[PDB]
Amino acid sequence: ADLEDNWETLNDNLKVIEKADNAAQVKDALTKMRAAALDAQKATPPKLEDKSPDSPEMKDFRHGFDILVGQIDDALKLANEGKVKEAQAAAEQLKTTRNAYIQKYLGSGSCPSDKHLDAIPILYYIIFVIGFLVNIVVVTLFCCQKGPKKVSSIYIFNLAVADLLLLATLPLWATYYSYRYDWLFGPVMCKVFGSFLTLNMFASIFFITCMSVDRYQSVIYPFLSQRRNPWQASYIVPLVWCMACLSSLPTFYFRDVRTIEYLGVNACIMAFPPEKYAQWSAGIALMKNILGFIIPLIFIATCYFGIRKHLLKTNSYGKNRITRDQVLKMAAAVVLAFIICWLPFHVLTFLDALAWMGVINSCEVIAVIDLALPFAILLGFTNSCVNPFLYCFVGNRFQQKLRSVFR
Ligand SMILES: COc1ccc2c(c1OCc1ccccc1)C[C@@H](C(=O)O)N(C(=O)C(c1ccccc1)c1ccccc1)C2
Ligand SMILES: CCCCCCCC/C=C\CCCCCCCC(=O)OC[C@H](O)CO
Ligand SMILES: CCCCCCCC/C=C\CCCCCCCC(=O)OC[C@H](O)CO
Ligand SMILES: CCCCCCCC/C=C\CCCCCCCC(=O)O
Repeated sequence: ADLEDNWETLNDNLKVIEKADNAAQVKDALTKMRAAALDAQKATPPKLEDKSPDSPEMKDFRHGFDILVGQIDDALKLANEGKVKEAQAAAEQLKTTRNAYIQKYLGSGSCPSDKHLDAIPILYYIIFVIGFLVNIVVVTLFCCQKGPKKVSSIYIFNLAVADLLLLATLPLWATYYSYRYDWLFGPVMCKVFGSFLTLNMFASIFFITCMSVDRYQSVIYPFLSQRRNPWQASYIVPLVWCMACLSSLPTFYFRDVRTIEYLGVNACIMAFPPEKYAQWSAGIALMKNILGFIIPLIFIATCYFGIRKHLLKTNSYGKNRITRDQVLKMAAAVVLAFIICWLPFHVLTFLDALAWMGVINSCEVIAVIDLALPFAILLGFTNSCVNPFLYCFVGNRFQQKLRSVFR
């Protein structure tokens, strides 16, 4: 007897019609749908409870269900005439109006691309070249290297390739933003380069974790080169890319171009099943926090504080303090650079999830989330500019200062 419940009754009876053999089954399902549509018509949308009954938005709201009942009656006519297949075809027209509802009222849409800043496209390209240069230096340095590479370098290389490949998609999103969320590259490049981003970004976050584990292993076990298993890197590297691949599978199944009518543009969005669009957006958002921040941060944090106590356990010399503090400074940078770059995006992601769940119905809050999302998304890309400084460039100084305190 609620708007959310009235739409579940409708989309559930839509399925009954699609799998039916006689017109009596269709007639029965359509009868329930007509009652739900009329009842839903008497349900103010929760996100705009403030708006008065006669506001033009509540006029278009109740009107959407008049179009719906009109289609439900046209199908009932065919079903009463024993035209089961004709009625089923008419029910396809209902999914078209149901799609119009979830865009207009369900989610962020009820509160436009006309919040466009010229800065974002400028900033996105700035990070692109800056990141592509520092990361093309990381890989090229390996050519000029003069020493024995530890398994750590394997993670440095894979971290840079992922950073380069995800940074390589920044021009797509800068142009996508400059054209007010109107995808021009085609429907295949939205599903492809949309998942390709999520793929390399999970890989980037998963390899950052491998680095924090390896460095924690380096402090607790000084003889780690011999202590290692030669095959471990041969197993860990494939495993990371596969975990990143599995983590981005939802993007590949759903990421596709869909036409936003009221905006008149072709957007590259997550095309969830409309009958469960809110539940997926909330669920997928929460898996972004867990797999992409919570679980990762549990490793970096544990590895850091595990390094911190070990260094505090060895000695207390006044000079060795300098060598041990520089290691703590370098271990404290990866953990801080990760939360500074990623905590903004994931907080907004969690809040957006609380919106799809119905907790945050404030439009002023949802507007702030939408206005701050492109900047938070940029800090995520920025950690790809900070990774070269955190590992590669300070990689020679890390190994040396452990061999000093382990003399
Ligand atoms: C056609 O668009 C887009 C398709 C797919 C994606 C995005 C996108 O939006 C991009 C966009 C930017 C600017 C303007 C318009 C769009 C952005 C982002 C997201 O969930 O929302 N995303 C990501 O994998 C995340 C992410 C989060 C957790 C763990 C791994 C990856 C991401 C966040 C921040 C920085 C990089 C990656 C895929
Ligand atoms: C933008 C800045 C806002 C800051 C918000 C950060 C959000 C992440 C929260 C915690 C991650 C770190 C976990 C901290 C847990 C402390 C563990 C600890 O203190 O361990 C002591 C050690 O064991 C001695 O014996
Ligand atoms: C290896 C371990 C990996 C762990 C894997 C992480 C996956 C995410 C886990 C839990 C989130 C569950 C979210 C599902 C619930 C979605 C919200 C919902 O259904 O409710 C919507 C709302 O009620 C309508 O108004
Ligand atoms: C970045 C900050 C992250 C905050 C931690 C939140 C972690 C959430 C983890 C699992 C979500 C649990 C289930 C989600 C709510 C149940 C669905 C519902 O209530 O309808």
